[PDB]
Amino acid sequence: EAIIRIPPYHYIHVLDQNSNVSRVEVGPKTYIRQDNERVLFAPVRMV
Amino acid sequence: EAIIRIPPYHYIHVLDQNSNVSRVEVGPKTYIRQDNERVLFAPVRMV
Repeated sequence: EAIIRIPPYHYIHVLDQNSNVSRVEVGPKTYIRQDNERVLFAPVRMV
Repeated sequence: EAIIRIPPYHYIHVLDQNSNVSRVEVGPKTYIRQDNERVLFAPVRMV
């Protein structure tokens, strides 16, 4: 799904394959993905 | 295909459905599409 969808103190790495500048998107928000913010992993808690 | 693929004096309209700012991409180039530059029509010549 083009919509990435984050719990509150969660964050995911977006693979900007225009630059592969993988950057943490500190949540939470309804971040929207073009294929320039490609998500890598899951909403796993990361205690 | 995520790769749009243009002949020389050709151009296509990219539907940025983050904004639907449909803009002509005057060719030619190996333009790459996230779903923020959605192609609309074909490489038809447009004399």
